[PDB]
Amino acid sequence: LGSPVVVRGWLHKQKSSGMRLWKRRWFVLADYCLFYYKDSREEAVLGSIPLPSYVISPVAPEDRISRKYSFKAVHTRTYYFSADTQEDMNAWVRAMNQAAQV
Repeated sequence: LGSPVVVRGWLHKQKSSGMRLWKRRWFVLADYCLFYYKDSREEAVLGSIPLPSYVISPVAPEDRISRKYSFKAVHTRTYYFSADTQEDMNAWVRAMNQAAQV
């Protein structure tokens, strides 16, 4: 992946389209970049989100998100994520913000 892994695990990512359905992907944060894969084998990169100029935080009421442990990355296009526990969400928010500072 070029760089040592800071953190990896499952997140649901919301689709940006009208229905705003969720899809579970396996994320890996390396250097300043978020990479995701179909599953935890990390075989083929499905996508990369470079994090510089994003700020990551828990969702607000006006985001209208009904999944628990949800957080968002907004530019200085917005991405909505949901973790499976409070702890994992807290760890992703800290890690994504660290990566977003170069």
